[PDB]
This record gives sequence, structure tokens and C-alpha cells, in this order.
Amino acid sequence: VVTEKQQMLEQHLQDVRKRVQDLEQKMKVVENLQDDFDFNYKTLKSQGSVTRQKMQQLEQMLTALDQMRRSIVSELAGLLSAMEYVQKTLTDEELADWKRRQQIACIGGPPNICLDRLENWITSLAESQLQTRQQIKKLEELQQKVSYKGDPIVQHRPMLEERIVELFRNLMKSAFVVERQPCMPMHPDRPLVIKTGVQFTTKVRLLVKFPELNYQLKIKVCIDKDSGDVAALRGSRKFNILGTNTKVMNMEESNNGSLSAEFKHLTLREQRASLIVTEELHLITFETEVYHQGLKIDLETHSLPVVVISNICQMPNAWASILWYNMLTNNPKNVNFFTKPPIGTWDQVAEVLSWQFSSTTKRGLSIEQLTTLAEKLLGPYSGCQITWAKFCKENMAGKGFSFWVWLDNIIDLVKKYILALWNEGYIMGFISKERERAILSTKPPGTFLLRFSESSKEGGVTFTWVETQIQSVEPYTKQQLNNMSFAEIIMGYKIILVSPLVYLYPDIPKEEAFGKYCRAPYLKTKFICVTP
Amino acid sequence: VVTEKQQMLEQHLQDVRKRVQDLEQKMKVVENLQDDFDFNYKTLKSQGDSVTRQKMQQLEQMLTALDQMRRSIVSELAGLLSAMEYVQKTLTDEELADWKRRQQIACIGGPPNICLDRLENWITSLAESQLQTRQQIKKLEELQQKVSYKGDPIVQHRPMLEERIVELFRNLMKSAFVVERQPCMPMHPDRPLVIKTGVQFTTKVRLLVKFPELNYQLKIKVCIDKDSGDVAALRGSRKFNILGTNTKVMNMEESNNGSLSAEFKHLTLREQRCASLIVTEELHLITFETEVYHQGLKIDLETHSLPVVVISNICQMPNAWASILWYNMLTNNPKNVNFFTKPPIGTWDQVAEVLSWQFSSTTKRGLSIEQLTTLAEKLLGPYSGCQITWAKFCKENMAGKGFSFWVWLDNIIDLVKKYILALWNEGYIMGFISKERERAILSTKPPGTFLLRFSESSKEGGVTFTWVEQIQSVEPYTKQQLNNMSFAEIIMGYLVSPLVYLYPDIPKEEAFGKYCRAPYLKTKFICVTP
DNA sequence: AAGATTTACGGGAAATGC
DNA sequence: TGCATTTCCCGTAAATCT
Repeated sequence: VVTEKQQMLEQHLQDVRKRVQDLEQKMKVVENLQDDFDFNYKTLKSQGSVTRQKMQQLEQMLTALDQMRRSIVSELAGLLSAMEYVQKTLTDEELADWKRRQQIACIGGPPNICLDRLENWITSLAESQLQTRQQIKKLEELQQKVSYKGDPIVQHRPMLEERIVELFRNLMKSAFVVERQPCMPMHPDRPLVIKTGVQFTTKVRLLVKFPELNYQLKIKVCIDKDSGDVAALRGSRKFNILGTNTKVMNMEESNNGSLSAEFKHLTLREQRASLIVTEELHLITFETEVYHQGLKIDLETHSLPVVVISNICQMPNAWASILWYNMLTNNPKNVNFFTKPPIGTWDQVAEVLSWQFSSTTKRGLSIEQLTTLAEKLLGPYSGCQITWAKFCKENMAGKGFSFWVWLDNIIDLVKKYILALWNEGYIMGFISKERERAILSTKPPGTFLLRFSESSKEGGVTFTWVETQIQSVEPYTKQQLNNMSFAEIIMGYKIILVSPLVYLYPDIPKEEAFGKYCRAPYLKTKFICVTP
Repeated sequence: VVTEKQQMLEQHLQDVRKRVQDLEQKMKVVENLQDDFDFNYKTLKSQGDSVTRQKMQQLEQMLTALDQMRRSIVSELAGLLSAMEYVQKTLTDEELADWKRRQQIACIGGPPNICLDRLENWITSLAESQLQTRQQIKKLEELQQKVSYKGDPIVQHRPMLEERIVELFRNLMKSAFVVERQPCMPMHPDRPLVIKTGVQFTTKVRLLVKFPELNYQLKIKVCIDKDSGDVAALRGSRKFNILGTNTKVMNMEESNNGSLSAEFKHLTLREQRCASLIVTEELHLITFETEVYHQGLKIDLETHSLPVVVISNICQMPNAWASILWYNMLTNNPKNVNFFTKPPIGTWDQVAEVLSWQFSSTTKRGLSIEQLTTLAEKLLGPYSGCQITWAKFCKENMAGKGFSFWVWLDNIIDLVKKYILALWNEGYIMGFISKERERAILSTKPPGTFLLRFSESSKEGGVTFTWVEQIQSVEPYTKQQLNNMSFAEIIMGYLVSPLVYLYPDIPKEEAFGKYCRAPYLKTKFICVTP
């Protein structure tokens, strides 16, 4: 899955390693010569024509020494610029892309979430810098021993040290990331939504892969760390994290030795204009401090915005808010997003809509079948704008409920009662009556369709059969649906004066598609209302 | 609902009031005469600076009459103390103790004569009488400070009189502090003395000494497992704490009748984490305490609940309830937590009463002896004196089945509440009958005569009926199944064909019809024969 | 008042103790 | 191990806030 630019980054990183290596060798040469210069110098003073040519050699050794410092110092600076320039591609371009991909993952997109490459690049670069700094320290030690007027260690060394410290210090900061966003174990498909009292899990990783830090750092987690008007908005609820809020970062489980810290069993408790709870947003923040080779570096990171709810019947509106947010911004910390919520093109929405099915189950929605829903948002499809109100905030067109609330419930019906049946391709599910009409027009009596109810909150399932004159039945509710499967009821259906339907549109007979999902001493009992 | 003995107690209490009244009057007479004696005495001393002769005779005679009146009073005070002493024990050890038993029978579903109004009246009447008697004894003391002589019966008797009356009042105060409502979860009103951890329960105490000066004076502290973990107590049981607000002020509020009480709501139980008995039989006590300071005295009051079983999931309740049934059916001991190490043996009489109550208080009618007797055979096999053991009843399964007699029964009770209360206790269900005696329907009656019967082949419950050709019946519809259609609806709902008469002679739709009952197509289902 | 939001708690399920 | 007991947490209902 590699890209043009990624191949250059990896190339520039091996380059940086090469230069640190080349420079190391130069330091050994300069240091030996400086040893040699001292030993001869000391010998001459000890002495107190043959003698005269030794002074000429001392003289010449020194010239070469100064030449070698200049060379080194100059090449150190070149390396710093290159590291400086390559770091910004690492941190502001490749890392920042992985962060977006996290947002798209959470809501059900293509999960290229792997940090293995990034961690490798970053640790490669970190390794390179810490050695560069040990080289600068070396130069310093050398000037303490041997200096003169004009000495380029005296003149450049502090800048070199300053640049490298600042580099390492920011790379360390970028490397502390949230590997798994807060999520309830119980609702794996709806992260960034936390109900009070129920447990959620979150994980951080330091991508600077240093073994000497194993078990060294404690991470503290918390929520609303900078609230009470620290940035903005005075109105909102405030929570605390209960359970065990600090945890030690280690390499444990041996995934690949990565430094991480995983928080389990955390709960949220409420501390007791604006926005409805469903659109209100909070941040979970992680912190720590590293002390490494002379430096103290504070690390900090935070989660994506989370919505906190208190009953689970609030989740379907809460999830929409997560969908909408992560669909349309790349900003990690915009809690006031829902005061002025962005407006989303039909393209954006439709992708995301499919993902909801395509990650609770195996296939998404077919463009034609999804496009049925497209008419429902507007009226008789690429540049069309969808507004938060059209989507979730207000009800749709005289029904008592939301477009998304209604949709989500179907997405639940598939999971609870008909998952297999759903993506066998068996369900068309979404179709307008005008275009529903073109089955019996084209096909023989007993050709049927599987369709979802629009006249209902939560969900109902429906079907097309003939006597023609197209007919259909009162959608069986879930409370009803517990007892018999929809496939069982389809194949169980008849109109005791009985009989039913024959072909799942287009040409397939009934029992081949739907028979696989089909099923003194008193009297065994199983039933169907079928018709009156 | 008054009794012979109760009428005498009330009579003896009006008597005690009469004597305190009669004595009060005697104290006024003695005190006036003593005023008079002083004033004359003082006048004679004033004189020291025939007439003066006969005044000394009157002083002399006033004094004699004074001493006479003290003796009389002191003697009658003592008589009263004995009578109060004797009447208190009937109040406290006989009438109060009976109300306490009746509480136990109430909790498990018996006749609820639980009213404390009478008791509180008697006790407050007596308390009022004693505190006045003591103010009379104090008065006698004041009088001896003023006027005494050799032989004076206040000097000689007064301390005993004071000692007896203090001890009396002090114990009557202690008996009067009681638990009016036993701990119970609001959500399970019919199963008190069973508390699940985390869920709220409510309990109430009352001081039956009806004194208005104590309104808002006393703080009651509640708690659980106080003085447990080894002051005679069994080792290795669980220990809990009460969360929420564990003290509360006693007042006369709501004006029920002005009674002093303190009600605890919203309390929860939490295990104090960090083998003798299973949790369901393990017992704890909730204790209430306070201290009263009243007219010179400090009195500690204490009381406690009946034994409670603490559970943690609600699926534990039906064995927990049995334990409450068994305990309160068979002991009158308020604090026996080791009861279930050696549990008593219960006669079929005792059990059958209690069994009916469970239906008779979740719903309107109990069990008919005939229908109840079907269950009786199930405990033993082909009943007045027959003994039932805790193991037969609840601890072990009934032979062959994988579950308890009581667990199975309780579930049926639940079934009557959740799906068929009306249909139940209309007479409409016989419900419990042996096949041998089930057989005597179509033997006597015409084809389509049916019965309503409960399943034995099932944990939780099932409901069943008679269908004839071949006597027949169907796979009992489970409660899950039963959510969708009522049993009456399904009976009357039943190429199809069903039944005609609820045994004995009643047709179908008169008894069971009252509980019965483009644009797509409205549909409802009936399994029927198939 | 009605609408929003949170609390309460059964019941099945899973985890933990023993 | 299997069995006992407790925790977990949805989902409806009721309570509370606004």
C-alpha cells in the first residue's frame, strides 16, 4: 500500500542515518588526531633541528585539526536542516494523514490504521538525532581540551545543540498518540460515545520506540481538563473519570515491543442556550512527563471529541453526531462544532451511510438501492447538500422522527434478526413505490421483494405478492419478531384457506434462497397468523 | 376485634390514671396543711418576746395529721407502683409481643392486623401516668426538705419509690421503640425482608410514647451487621454496609395521627468485600439506635429488624423469599440468624396456609383446599399432620425434576401476576390437579369440557388445558411466547377445531369472552391444532 | 405544562470466586 | 473443573429538571 512520497521519506531517512554514520567516523578521526596532538605537544614541553621539525608537525597537526572541526561543524548543520525538513514531513504530513484515517476508521471506513511504519520512521529519526546530539556533546568535550582563537566549536556549537534539542523535543511530543479512541467494549461499532456508569477503554502509544523507557512513564487520563471557560462555552455539563486514572506505559504483550498504555474499566460520572446533550462534546486528555538524557519533556494528547450520554436510548442521535463530525472536519478538538454544523454533500453522506451496514455486516448498499434513500432526503444526487437538520436534528416530512434515527433502527434490525438474510443480496429493502411497481409489470404473479417500512419508528420489514393488485402486510414489530424469523415467516406465509408467493425478484424460486435460513406426550406447537 | 383481656388492660389502665389523680389531690391537701403548719409554727416563734397554749396544741395536732397523710400517701404510691409494674408486663410482654408476631404473619401475606394505634394509646397513657407519679415523688422529697422528724416515711421510703418508677419508665421507653415497617424494596412490596445490593429499600420506626416535646428531638441511626463477626456470631458470613443517608430525625410529620416516627428512604446495601450457609439462607440484622434525654434521665433506645436476606441479583429472590417464608412461618424469635443451620420442620397445615397467602396477596383469592391438596400429594404421595422439611420444600429438587417445589411454585405465582390475574381467581382456573383426578372430566362430562391447569414439566411456568376426541393438551406456551397473546385469547383463539365448556357446565364465550379482544393488512396469530 | 434528560432496576449474560 | 455468586448493562419505566 506504499506511495511515491512515502518511498522518498523512507529514502531520506536512510540518508540521515548515513550522514550520522559518516559523521561519527569523522569524529573518531578528529579525536585521535587531537589525542596525538596533545601527546606530541606535551612531549615537546617535557623536552624543555630535530626538535625544530617536531614543532613543525605540531603546527601542521593543529591546522588539520581546525580544518576537521570546520568540516564537521559545517556538516552537522547541514544535517540539522535536513532532519528539520524531513521531520515536518513525518509529523505534519504522514502522521497527520494517519490521524484522519483514524477518524474514517471509527465511523466505518477503510481501516488503514497501522502505525508500524510510522513508528519505524519516527524511531529511526529519533535514533539519528540522539546520536547527532552525542556528537555535539563530543565536540564540546574536545574544545574544553584544545581551543584557539577562531575555533568553530566555540562559535557554532551552541546553535547546533539548540536545534537538535528542539527537534527531538518536538518529535517526542508528536509521537505520543491515541491508538484506540475511547469506546465501550459493549458497543464496538460506536466509539467516541460513552454512557455514564458503563465502562470504556482507550489506548495510547509513544511511537519513539525506546526500551529504556519501559515501565518508566505514567500516563494520567482525564476529562474536561480545560473547561470552565479555559477556551470557551460556559453552559455545558462537566464529568469526571472514575476507576483507575493513571497507568504505566510498557512494552507488554509483545505486539512488537511498542510502548503503550491501555486504560480499561474507566467510567464517566456527571459532576453536578448551549446544546442538547447529544451534540455536546468533551475531550479525554492524556498526559505524562519524560526525563531522558538531560531533558524534561512534557507530553500531552487527547481523544477525538466524545459525546457523553446517560441512557442507551440516546445513542442513535449521539452516533449521528459522531458521524457528522468525523465525516466533515479534520480538526481534532472542535467542541463547538454543533453550534454551526457544516453542511455535507450527498457523496460524503452516502459513503458513510453504506459503511454503517458495511461494518455492522458484510456488504453495504448498492448505489441503486441507496439512491432510494437519496429521494427521501430531497426530491427527484452528487452535489446535493445535506444539512445537519435534514439528516438528524429535525424530523423528516411529517413523520414523527429523524432520517438518521429511522435509518439506524433498520441497521439494528439487520443485526438483531436478519444479518445473513440481509447481505446474501436478498434484500432490496429500500425502494420507492413508483419503482416498486415495476416488478409485476415485468414479472409473473408470486414475484416478491424484501423491503423496509417507512411508516415506523424502530423498524419493520415488508414484502410484495399478488391477486393483479400489488399488496403487502402490517410490518411485524421486533417485539413480535422475536418468535419467528422473517425468512421463516416469508416461507411460512400463506393466504384455513391458505397459499403465498414464489420468486425473489428477479427469477429465483423461493425455497433455494430462503430454505437455508428456514428451520401421550402433549403436542408440538409452531405458528403463523398469515392472513385473516 | 377487641378481646377479653384487652378490655381488662384498658380497664386497668384507666384505674392507674384514677389512682394518680386521687393521689394528686392528696398531695395538694398535704402540701396546704404543711404550709399552714409552717405559718403557725413561725407565728409562735415570733410570739417568744391559755392563748399561746392552745396554739401549741394545734401545731402539735397539725403535725400528727401531716405524718398520717404522708404515711397514707407513701403507702398508696407503693401500691400503684406494683400495679403499674404488673400492668406493664402485660402491655409489653403480651400485647406488644403479639403485635410483633402479627407483623411476621403480615409480611409473608397473612391477616394484616398490624395497627399500633391501640398499643400506642395504652403505652402513652401508662407513660403519662408514670411521669406524673414521679413528679409526685419529687414533691414528697421537696416536702421533707422543708419539714422532717424522726420516723418520717418520706425519709424511709422515698428512694425506693423513685427507684421503681424510674426503672419502669425507662423500660417502657425501651419497649416502645419499634420497627413499624420492615425493610423492603419499594419495587417488591410483596417480598419484604429481602434486599438486593444497589437497589433501594425503605424502613420505618416509631416511638409509641406519644410525647410532643420530643418532636424533632431524636436522631435515629440505622445500620447493618453491627455487633456481628463474633459476639456469639457465626464466622465466615458476608458483611455489608448501608449507604445513603443513615441517620434521620424522628418527627410527628404527615399528621397520620401525630405519632413519633422516622422513616428511612433511599437506603442501599453494599457488600463490604474484604461458606457456612448459601447466601439465600444467610441472615442479617438492620438495627436502629438513639438516645433520649428527658426530665433528668438518659435512656438508650435500640431495636432491630426481622432477619433479612441480602441478594445481589434478582434471580436469587425466589429462594430468598422461601427462606423468609420458612423463618417467619416457624419462629417467633426476632434475631435468630443461625436459623438455617438447623432449620425447623413445618406441618402441612402451617405450609398450606402460607402457600395460599402467596396467591391470596399477589391476587384476590387463595387456593381452594381441593386444588391445594393436589400440591399436597406432590410433596409426599397419598395430610393434616404431615411434616414438611426445608429440603422437601426448597433446599433440594423434587424427585426427577431438576428444580425445587417452591421455585416451581413461585414461578406459577409470577405467571398469574404477569399474564392472567383476572383469569386467575375468577374460579376460572383449577390449575393444580393430578391426572388420575383430571381424568374425571370427560368420564362425567360431554366432549369439549375443559380445564385450566399448570405445567409440572417446566421451570418458570406453563399453562395448559383439556382437549378431547383422545384426552389431549399442548406444549405449554412459555412466558416469552406468552407476551404476544393472552391465554384466554389463545383458548378462544384455538381446517381448525377446539373445546366448549369450562368444567363443570359453563359455555366458552361467557367466561372467556370478557378477557378476549391500500392500508396493508391487520394480522394476529393463532397456532391452533397443527 | 411539556419536553428534555437522567435515574431506577429487571433480567439475561458474562465474569469471577471457590 | 463445575458450581455458586456477583457484576455488567440494555431497555423500559419512572422520576427529575427546565
